[PDB]
Parts: sequence; C-alpha cells; structure tokens
Amino acid sequence: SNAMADLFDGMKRRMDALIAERFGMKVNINGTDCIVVESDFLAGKNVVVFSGNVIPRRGDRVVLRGSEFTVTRIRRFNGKPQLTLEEN
Amino acid sequence: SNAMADLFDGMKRRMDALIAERFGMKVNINGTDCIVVESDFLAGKNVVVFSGNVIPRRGDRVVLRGSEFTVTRIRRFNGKPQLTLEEN
Amino acid sequence: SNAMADLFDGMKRRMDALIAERFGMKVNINGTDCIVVESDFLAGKNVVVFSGNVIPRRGDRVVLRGSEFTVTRIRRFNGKPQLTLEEN
Amino acid sequence: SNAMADLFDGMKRRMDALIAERFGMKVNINGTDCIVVESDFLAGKNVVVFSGNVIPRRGDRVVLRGSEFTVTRIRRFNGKPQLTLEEN
Repeated sequence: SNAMADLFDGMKRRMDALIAERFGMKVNINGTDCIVVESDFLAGKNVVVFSGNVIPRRGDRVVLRGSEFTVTRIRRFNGKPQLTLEEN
Repeated sequence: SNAMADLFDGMKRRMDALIAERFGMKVNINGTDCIVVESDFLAGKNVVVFSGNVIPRRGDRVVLRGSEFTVTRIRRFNGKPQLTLEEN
Repeated sequence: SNAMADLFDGMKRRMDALIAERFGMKVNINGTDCIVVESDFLAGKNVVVFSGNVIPRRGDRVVLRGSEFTVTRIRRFNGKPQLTLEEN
Repeated sequence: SNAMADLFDGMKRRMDALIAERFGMKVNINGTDCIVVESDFLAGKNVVVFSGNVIPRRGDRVVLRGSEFTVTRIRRFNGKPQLTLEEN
C-alpha cells in the first residue's frame, strides 16, 4: 500500500536531487536564482528546472552562462518545467 | 552523465507502472477509458491519472466505480494529472 | 562519488526491508526467531533469510509454518543466506 | 508479488553495473582480469569485486595499479567479495 508508494516517492525525490547536484547549473530566471540541468544530460537551448522556488514563464529572461535568453516555450519533463530558450 | 540519468528515468518509468498495476482502477474520463490511482494510496474524491492516452480537463465527467463525477480542479503529482472530483 | 553510492546503498536497504515486510514469514532457526521469504516470491523448500541477527548453518533445524526442517545447503542471494530445507 | 521483487532485482543489478562503470578499476586477481571498486567510493587497501567471473581467495596475488598485493581477508558487501589487500 502506502509503504511501496511512499518508498517510491522518496527514491524519486532523492534521485532528482542527485542529478541536480551532479549536473545542475546556477541560473537566473526572471530575477530569481535557481538550478537547471541541460537537456543534453537527460534526453535554441533546452533545460529543465529543478529548484522548487521558481515558476518560469514564456517571456521571462534567463541569464545562463553569462548570456541572456528568452523562454519561448514550456513543456513538462516528469513534472518539471522544460524551457526552450532563445538568445537575445 | 546520461548513463545515470537514463537509468533514473527507466526506474521512474517502471516504478509508476508498478503502482498503477497494483492500485490502478479502470475509469472513464470524458469518453476515454484509462487507469487512475486513488490518492489514498500515494499521499470530493482525489485521484492521479496514470494512462498517457488522456488529457483530463475541468468540466469532464468521470465515471468511477459506477458513479459520475466532475473534475473541479487539476493539480500535478510528479507530472501527472491529479484530479479533484465532485459527485453529480 | 560517494553520493551516488550512498544513495544506492540506502535504496537497496529500503528495498529489502519492504520485501521482507510484504512477504516475510516469522520462523525459528536454531533457536532464534527471524524473518524469511519464500523463494517463490523472488526467483525441498527454499528461502532467503532477511533478519541480520542469525547465521544459519547446514544442520540447523528450522521450524517453519509448524513443521520442522533441516538446512541441507546454503547459497547466496544478493548476499543473503538462501537455505535449502528438508522435512524431518 | 514477483513483480515488485523482479523489479527490485533489476534495479539492484543495474545499480551495481553503473557503480562499476563509473568507479571500477581493471585488476588482475590470481591470473584473471576483473573489475574492482575501491571501498573509498562505497563506505592495507580495501576493494569489492564486481565482475562475476572470479572467486577471490585468501592467498591470491592481486595486481592493482602496477603493484602486487595479497588478499589477507575476505568479507561480504551486499553479497560481493570485499578483499583486504596487503603490499608484497
């Protein structure tokens, strides 16, 4: 019952925290700093947002690796924002 | 790199398929049959949708266990539709 | 590094505790009570020992489900004692 | 039933193969080449043997990183040989 489900949830939570720790980048989205991971490591730059303190939007300017981008579209990747970014 | 990430993805995919197999219910949402799991097993009926062949919406009538419901709101649960259903 | 390895270890530890919780049986081996799981659920009765407080041996009498057995041979199953038991 | 158990087994199998891939070393034990991982990454050199084609023994000479060692003792680490090696 819950046991199995509660276990699975914790494993998923720890699994994502590890991916973010290993490949995450520090990035600024609409004024808020957060961690993102390039889609290269998981699969017009593409990245999925791991921090839970931001809600990215189409329009938002994203500073990544010193360059400015614009979130042109937003998909889902296991419930996480997958952003399509375009140079400015 | 990808190895770890590709592994994690497969584990997540298999983990959800098992939860659906063990606790999933067969239910009809807006004319389409699909599998859903009561939130009781994972945490005004509440359920998360596991089948990938439906896109639930506020308004949709849901036949569950012989009764009709209406999806009043839709949240996310690890990227899956979590529906709040009300009796008719 | 350790992170990934430490994570994997904990998942394995929790994974086994769940299997034991769901299918484990209470059994007496050479005077000590412990949990065992029938090989039917994992693959001349055959079982693997989950409790860490016993060290089974060829010769040992095992009371299981009301009947007495003798451990005729001992293999390994992911590092756990897999006992071959014969009726008395 | 088996489903959960069969899933857990596969995850464990894939989990170990990944650790070996990331930290494994190529080493010769009693004439046979195999993969080993330093205990530093998992916890008088100490290592656990991942390859399934060897059966290490006390006495065996082990060539590791260009140096010769002797397996002085053998423990278990989740069912895998954990060897204690001494310089020659």
